[PDB]
Amino acid sequence: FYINSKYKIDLDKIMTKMKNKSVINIDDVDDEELLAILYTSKQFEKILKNNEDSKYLENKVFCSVFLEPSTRTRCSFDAAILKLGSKVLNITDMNSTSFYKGETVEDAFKILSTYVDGIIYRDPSKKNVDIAVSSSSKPIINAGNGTGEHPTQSLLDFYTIHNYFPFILDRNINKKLNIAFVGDLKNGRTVHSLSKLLSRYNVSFNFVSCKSLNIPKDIVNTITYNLKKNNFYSDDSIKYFDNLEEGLEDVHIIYMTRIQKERFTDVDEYNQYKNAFILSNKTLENTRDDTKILHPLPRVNEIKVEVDSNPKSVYFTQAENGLYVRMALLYLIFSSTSSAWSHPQF
Amino acid sequence: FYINSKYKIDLDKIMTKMKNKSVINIDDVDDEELLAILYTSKQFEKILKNNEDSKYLENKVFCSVFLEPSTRTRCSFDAAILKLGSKVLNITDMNSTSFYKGETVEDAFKILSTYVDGIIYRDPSKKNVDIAVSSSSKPIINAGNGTGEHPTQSLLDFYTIHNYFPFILDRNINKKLNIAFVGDLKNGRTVHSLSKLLSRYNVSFNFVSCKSLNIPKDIVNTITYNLKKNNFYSDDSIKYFDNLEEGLEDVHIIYMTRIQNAFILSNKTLENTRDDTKILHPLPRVNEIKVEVDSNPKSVYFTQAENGLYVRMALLYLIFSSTSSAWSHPQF
Amino acid sequence: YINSKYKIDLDKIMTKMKNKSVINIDDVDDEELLAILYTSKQFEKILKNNEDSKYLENKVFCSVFLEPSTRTRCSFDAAILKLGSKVLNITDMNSTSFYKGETVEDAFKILSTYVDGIIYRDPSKKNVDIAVSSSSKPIINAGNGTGEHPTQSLLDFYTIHNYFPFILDRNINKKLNIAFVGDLKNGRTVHSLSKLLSRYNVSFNFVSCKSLNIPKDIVNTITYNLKKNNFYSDDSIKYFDNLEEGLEDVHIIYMTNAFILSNKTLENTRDDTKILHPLPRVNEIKVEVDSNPKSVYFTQAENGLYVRMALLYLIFSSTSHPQF
Ligand SMILES: NOCc1ccccc1
Ligand SMILES: NOCc1ccccc1
Ligand code: NA
Repeated sequence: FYINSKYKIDLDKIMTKMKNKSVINIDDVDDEELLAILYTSKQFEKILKNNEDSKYLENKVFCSVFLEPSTRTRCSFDAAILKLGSKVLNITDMNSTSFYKGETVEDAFKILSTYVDGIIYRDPSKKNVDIAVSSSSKPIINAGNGTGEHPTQSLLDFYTIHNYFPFILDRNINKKLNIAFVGDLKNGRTVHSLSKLLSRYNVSFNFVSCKSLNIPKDIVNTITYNLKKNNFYSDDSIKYFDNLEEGLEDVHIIYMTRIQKERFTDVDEYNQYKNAFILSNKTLENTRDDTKILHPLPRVNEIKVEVDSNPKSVYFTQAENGLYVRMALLYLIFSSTSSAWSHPQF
Repeated sequence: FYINSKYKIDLDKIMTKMKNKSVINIDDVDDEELLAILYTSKQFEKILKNNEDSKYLENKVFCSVFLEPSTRTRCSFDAAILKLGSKVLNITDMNSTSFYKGETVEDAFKILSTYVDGIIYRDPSKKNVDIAVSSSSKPIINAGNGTGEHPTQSLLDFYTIHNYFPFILDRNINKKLNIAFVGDLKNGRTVHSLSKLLSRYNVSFNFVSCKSLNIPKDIVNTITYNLKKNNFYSDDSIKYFDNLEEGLEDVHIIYMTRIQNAFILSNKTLENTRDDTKILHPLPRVNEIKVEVDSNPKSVYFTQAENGLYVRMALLYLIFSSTSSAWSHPQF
Repeated sequence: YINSKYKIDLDKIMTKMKNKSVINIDDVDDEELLAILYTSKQFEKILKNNEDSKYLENKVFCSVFLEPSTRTRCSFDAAILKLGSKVLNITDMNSTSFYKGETVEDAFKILSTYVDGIIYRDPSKKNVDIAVSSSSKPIINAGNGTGEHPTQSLLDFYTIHNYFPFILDRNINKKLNIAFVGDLKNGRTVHSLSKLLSRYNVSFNFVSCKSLNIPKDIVNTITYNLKKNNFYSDDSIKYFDNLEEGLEDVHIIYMTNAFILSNKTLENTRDDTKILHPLPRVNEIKVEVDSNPKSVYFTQAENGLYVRMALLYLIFSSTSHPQF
């Protein structure tokens, strides 16, 4: 098993290590584990695109508990479980208070973990996902919470980037990836998580935003500390812009965020913050030829429909890659054992 | 090898043609495809009634999107997928506005169609099912929308009729089927769709309604056009009544509708019907059919609803199968 | 097929339970109870040893839950899926929004044509029985307003039998004493389990504040069942208003302020006593008790998986049985 032909993956070793691991935070995934996730994700991508048998994890029964609507993420996880050949029981159309009708989170997860092999949990509360992990006799995969931990989104973001720029994994002082993060960097927690993961590599960051909505100082400190630890930190590691023409120059990746109207004082202030960072074929003319455009979605008015036709757009491939990354992570964690012959390989 | 009474079906040829077909409208189903659906539905009926293995389509993962409550239709489709041996993820509980949350229907179906083999979609909006079809990389089956397109309801209605009156398939000038449609023919879109399908055959229509709720003119025009194509149109092809006594006389089929006093069916109103007449109702019923009729052997509305399982299994099998053998098809 | 000493003709008992609806614990007789306990135990050992649990694939069920009861519904879903079968779910509705004008008889006549069996939870008394009349397929009652909840009684009994397997012997010398604590008027889980336990050599302490005592007709049923097997005495049924007296010399404490259980209130219980609670709990049992080896309420909830798998297996199987 090789990825990029450079890095050998002992999937047998790495699975023994990941068996029954809970994944709450992207920091719960180390270098070896990231390689295993990326290799295994790529096998599921090729197997599914070639219409082959995807049933690499068959006899498992999961519970998916989504205590806020997040239909795209929930469907992606359901699809991953079912495509692997396993089964799932769903709790949706509930919130925290109506699901825990008086009962403690500890009691609920202690009991529910006796019924199933694994739990997928989405809850806007941060307190609750951690209480669930303490109480559960079974592995939990966080599908998103209030603190902005959403490891599967970070992992699929990274998988998408590595497919176009596989050199991010090399940690080569000569092969540096430049990414612009555009829009609401205060509230776009998907930026916070992916920045933490990218800062483990030779990466330079453009933060493109307007005053009130800049990247928070704690994320810059984390980026800085991770770049210093691998000797990739310089005066040029982190640049700040308030406009696209400067921000989008000489970047391999443009990652747009959701700009929600609820985040401004009125609709005036919101329509002037869209319009400024709205992406068009015009704003993309003086980007690199190899630039790829990501967006965690849903896209509303941040990227004009005309860009969908532009070969630099990959936000829909990004969403799709979520299926392959969620299948990979479930396979590595919930497999009973491994043997050589049993792993996915196309 | 594949015969429907005495018409031979090249299920292999017909499936090559239906593979990854979307089915939005009963007009998306042609003669050969209708035969394949009827043959295949009948196999699933016999297989399930004899408790044999029904798993003719394993390895598929579907998404079912119901953006209005239609629990009977949703459960029917779920049951069909699961009985075929495939798996499904469900989006229910919701309406158009709460599901799209101001994301476009095109983006939502572009993404969702990357996750699954096929989508079952019910939405009161007519715009939405068509946008979904243009955006989806995967086949869509319309389970009902606002324009009254509901192809699986037409198909199961037709399957039910063909089981009692298999001569409707012959297009023989001497073997004419007479159907009375009773109740709200203006708003009963199930009548509109089935009329379109029935008018492809040697069929005569009684439209039994009050003035305000008659069959609409464009449906009469479509019936007339379809009857003329096969030279089955006459001055006697389409009669209009406002009362059951006259309406229900010499009709092989009585198809009742929800009338949301005059058009209530009872064992009394059934005395001057043919011996062989069968009674359909798309369901749910309120007062249109008195509970006493359930005991009358002419009632088949519950067998009708049951046949929905076998027709939805057939249609999923014919569209989503990725076999390459005649030997692999259902053949009990 | 033995439970250490009773031989089970699982073949004969399944021929009898095939396509049986289970509404009320009285729908389960002695032989059927043995089959459910034997089969439950096989699924317990199979799952704890991570072996293949797929003893019933090829079935498709419908689960209809017309009140929120996420614990019970998930337990049933888990049981169906672990067995290898499939389920279609109708939830997050109530009786009025699900029927929307349509009769219960029409809805179950139709829905029973789609599936091999139905799991039905409805706070209505009348509806589960109408569903049973109308359905062409077996119904398992997952709980209704009349307080019928057979699977809870069965898993309660399974839990007790695991610690005190002598309840099955009907030996005049091997008597089980159970204290029922809290709201015995409204705690219908007490009503059902009392009816089942009274079929055996069992003595009952009813621990309650006056306003919430065990109802007279349940004491009459207990008395009738004890008399039929010649286990009735002046000591068969005691009443207390306090834990000190109630919890003395009882093998089982079943919970549902004076009646808050703590490590303190458990000091002068027998060494072998086990503590049940159908759950969810609020204050009735302090978190400190969870550490006390007498607590089994979480093992109890767990056993619901194995009992619901057993019951579905014995009813829906078309017979190779689970063993070891
Ligand atoms: N209103 O829903 C009634 C129903 C649901 C499912 C199947 C049959 C009937
Ligand atoms: N309050 O939710 C408690 C619960 C426990 C186990 C399974 C589902 C729900
Ligand atoms: Na499901």
